[PDB]
Amino acid sequence: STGSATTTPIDSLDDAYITPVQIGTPAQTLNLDFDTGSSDLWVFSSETTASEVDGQTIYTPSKSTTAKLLSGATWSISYGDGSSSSGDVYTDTVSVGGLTVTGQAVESAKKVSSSFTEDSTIDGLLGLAFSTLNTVSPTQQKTFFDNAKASLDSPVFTADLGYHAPGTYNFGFIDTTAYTGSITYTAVSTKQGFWEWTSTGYAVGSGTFKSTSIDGIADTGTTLLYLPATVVSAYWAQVSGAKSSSSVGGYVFPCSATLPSFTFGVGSARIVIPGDYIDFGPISTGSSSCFGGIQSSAGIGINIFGDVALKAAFVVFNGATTPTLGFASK
Repeated sequence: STGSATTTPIDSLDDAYITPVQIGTPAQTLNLDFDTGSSDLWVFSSETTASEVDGQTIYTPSKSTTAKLLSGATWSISYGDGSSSSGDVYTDTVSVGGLTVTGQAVESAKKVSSSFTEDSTIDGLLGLAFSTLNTVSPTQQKTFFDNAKASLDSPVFTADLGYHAPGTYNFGFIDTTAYTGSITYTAVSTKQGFWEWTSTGYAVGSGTFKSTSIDGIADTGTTLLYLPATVVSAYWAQVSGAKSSSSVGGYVFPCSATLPSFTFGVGSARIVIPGDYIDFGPISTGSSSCFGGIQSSAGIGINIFGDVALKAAFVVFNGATTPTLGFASK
């Protein structure tokens, strides 16, 4: 089997991407944030505290003839941005782009933090990291990908995120029309439960490439590119008037700037992030200070190849017995 679903930016900045997901019988379609940095499929639901729901579509398990309470199971998750959610668990039928899993753990939120409530466009998360990170207790649950894997034509999914445009998540096949040149594959460590890999270095604009190992994660659920402070300083040094602002919480730059590209290495290959991808617009409405898309990972404890980086590539998440990542230009 295979599946193929379109993923759509939630706003004009590509702050996140939503993908429609069918849950239950008859189908209840929710727009979920596919997150390769976490391993829980959780939804706004009929159980979510009413004051914490503001515009999201909810899953109502009592209206699904295939929903079953997973008795005694609870979940609770905290993300890198400080947000959180928790609740109880149902199993139900979940379909993505025509690919169906029966008996998927659907984690029903009883509580969500303010950032979730305030984002009316995201109805929940669908985690695509390794199932070792799943938070369900006392019986850890599998991701949608891990449950689909054995049925897929190939044990892979691919992320093809758009810049200010829709893109695609495919499951079980590699669309050879969706990228240019060849895919470069690179090793993955699953030791922290992430799609963790080592970039071979970087370049700023038309500058020379710096060969240096940068360990980090491929994380579709993180907006920005978070790299070591040395790398990030070298980037923003090429933008007149850019500075790190402790008040704003990262590098800002004059909105009048034209940003340089940023290149990262994948083995001997190179992925180029155009400068425009690094502009996250005014820090507050009408400001002439703009927020940068490349930020320091200092104090986060891991480098994160988030959407800014991934949207410049066609990315293969290879879930074979030995997982690997692939990157192609597009």
